[PDB]
This record gives sequence, C-alpha cells and structure tokens, in this order.
Amino acid sequence: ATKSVLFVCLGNICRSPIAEAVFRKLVTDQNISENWRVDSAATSGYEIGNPPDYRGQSCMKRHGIPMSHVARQITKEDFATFDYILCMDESNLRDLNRKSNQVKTCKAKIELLGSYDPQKQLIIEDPYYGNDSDFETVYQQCVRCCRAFLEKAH
Repeated sequence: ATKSVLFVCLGNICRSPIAEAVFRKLVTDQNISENWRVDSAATSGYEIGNPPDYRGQSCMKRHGIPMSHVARQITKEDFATFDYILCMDESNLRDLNRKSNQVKTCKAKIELLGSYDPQKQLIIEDPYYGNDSDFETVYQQCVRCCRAFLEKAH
C-alpha cells in the first residue's frame, strides 16, 4: 500500500519545501520513492504559486538535496488522503487542528515534525526573518526528523 506524508508550514516557501525535498531524497535513495506520496503545503494563501525562499533553495543546492516546488495551500481533501501531516510549529499545529475539525473525513495523523527528533528539538522555527545560518539549522532538523519518521511512525 502507498504511504503518504504532507509537510506543512504557514506559507509553503521556507521550512515545508525543505522537509518535503529531504524526505523525498531519503526515500529515493532507499529505492522506495514509488511507494510514497510526498508533498508540502501552506496553512495560509499568501504565497500561492511562489517558488521556495531563495535562501532555502541555496541551502538545498549546497547540500545536493533535490528541490523544485510551487507553493500551494492545504485543502480539505488533504485531510482525507494523507496518512501523516507533519507541521513545523505551534501555530501551524493549532491551525491544522482547526481545519481538521471542519471536515468529515480526517484520515491524517497531525503532528509536529519535531516530535520525531532524537535530539529533542520540538519546534522547527520559522527562518523567514533570520539568515542563512537559520536555514541551515532548519535543514539539519529536517534531516534528523525525516530519518526518524521514515524509520518509525507514531
């Protein structure tokens, strides 16, 4: 059976596209990309159509992690079709729980991606107002959490 994960933050340009790209690389490298539906989306509509933040794209290039994405907003359907929706911070979590209670079919388990970190950093902080070093931190957290999630889901 295909498994599916949707990575979510506020605008779908900073953290969630990096998590998606990292997770795709992990499954592709283990020959199991065909078995996984992997995507990212926004809680808000501010950035719809936009490519990832240029600084996140630069971070990803340095790491040779493949990233190519068009921002989109989460839809009602996404709660029916995804097995996991993995978000970045408490505001995302609150909004997603709100949206999941306005639909009838919520298959998805909604969790903080950080809840998978062995190094126990629960929040993946918005790097929007930060600098290149903040994007790097985000990348490193995503690697740790995506590995652990792939190994064993809650």
